[PDB]
Amino acid sequence: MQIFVKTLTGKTITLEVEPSDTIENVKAKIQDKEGIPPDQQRLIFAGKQLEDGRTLSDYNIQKESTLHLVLRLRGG
Repeated sequence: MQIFVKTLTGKTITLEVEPSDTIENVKAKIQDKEGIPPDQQRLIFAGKQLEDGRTLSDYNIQKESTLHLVLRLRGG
């Protein structure tokens, strides 16, 4: 699905991929396109963070509808 990804800088990004894809797979399309090692980035979703491995579908989301995610910076 077209998962939305908004950054604190407003930089929006759209990734079209089957929710069964892994999480580290997504962070990949980002890390390369932004060149920001996930180390200095932490994702926030509904008050919970995403763990490595496992997929979005495999996690069994409740709404399974439009998934909204927002990337955050490390430190400040």
